[PDB]
Amino acid sequence: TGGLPRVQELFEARVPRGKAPIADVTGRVRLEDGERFYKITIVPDDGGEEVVYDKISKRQRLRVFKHEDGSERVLSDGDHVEVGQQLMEGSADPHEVLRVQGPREVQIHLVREVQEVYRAQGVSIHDKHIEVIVRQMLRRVTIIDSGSTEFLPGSLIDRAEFEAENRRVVAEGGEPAAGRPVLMGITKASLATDS
Repeated sequence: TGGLPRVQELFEARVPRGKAPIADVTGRVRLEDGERFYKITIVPDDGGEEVVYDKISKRQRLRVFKHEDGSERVLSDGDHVEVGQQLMEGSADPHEVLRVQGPREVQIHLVREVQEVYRAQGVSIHDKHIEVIVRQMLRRVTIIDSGSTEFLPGSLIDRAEFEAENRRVVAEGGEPAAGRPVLMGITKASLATDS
């Protein structure tokens, strides 16, 4: 997509249409071409299990990336890629780059992708205006296990309250609760305020 639908799908943090898979583990790519489905097992460079993306239809071209050769290289069996790299052409999924590459790469991705749409048609907005809105999209934590912290495992709570409770409980009884960062839209974040 492009234009206003692209801006909407970027700000509401939903799964894109033309989703492009990203590399899970840094390694050596083993591109086993199929009939109508590219199959690549990307051999790990440490010894881990083969992460395989399957059922990848032939609806789009491959990714033109740059390697040690210093030239625009198409994805062929023999190349080598690092963590967090699109394999085929399209747009990646923010919820996956989040976990793969930490919280900073998500904000980089979002600001860059929002600015490309506005810069294509020649509109100048400072980056400090999109950072204010991206800052509010990453403010909550999802509990995995609560232990004895008075939390329901699976809810969405603020980072400040989460760390305050985790510091209070360990200082007296002793139990750290679990939580991983999450990304929300602008409609689910507004309906979950404290008023």
